[PDB]
Amino acid sequence: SASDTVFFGIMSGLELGTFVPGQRLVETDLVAHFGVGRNSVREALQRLAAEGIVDLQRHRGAVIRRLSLQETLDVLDVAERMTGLLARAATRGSGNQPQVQALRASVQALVAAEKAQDGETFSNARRHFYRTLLEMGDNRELRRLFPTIHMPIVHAQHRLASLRQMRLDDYRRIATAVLAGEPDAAEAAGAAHVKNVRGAILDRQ
Repeated sequence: SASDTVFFGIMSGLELGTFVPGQRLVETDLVAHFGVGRNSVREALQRLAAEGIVDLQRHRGAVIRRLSLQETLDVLDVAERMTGLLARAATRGSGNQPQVQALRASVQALVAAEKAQDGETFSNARRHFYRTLLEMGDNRELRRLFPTIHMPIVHAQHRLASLRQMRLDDYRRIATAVLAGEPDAAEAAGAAHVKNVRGAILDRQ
């Protein structure tokens, strides 16, 4: 839908660095930028407010949220458990050859992007990795919570681009645990990643 292109565009842009925490969004700027109409912007903004990404303002506008430290830690608390469950559930597809091939391919692309120090392609291969994990588990409840898992504000505000070496290793451990098919070790590997992110953020303080 036209609404989706703004909804996912702002979330991907936050990760890519084209939108930032604290940014003021103007309805007409979003219409011109995404090439969609007012109703679709409004709807996308409503959905983004629903997900905790923006605060709606007067005159059809919005501000991308910045989180306090406590708010970040609270988000990571949920992301830890939900990423854990994403990996855990994906073990249901460990014998599905095409999905395994997709998962292995997504990992190769992460490794190549990390080496080339390319934030854009790394972010895109990251998204692909997560989506493959999602398709593998086929958990309808995770599908509906999926955006939380990505932590777009945390990514941006806490400069997760600078933690790419650690994150890649984490994603490799997730893949390896998922593909081995054992749910408990998969869950632990998914949760491990978020624990590392929390550790890095707290270490700066």
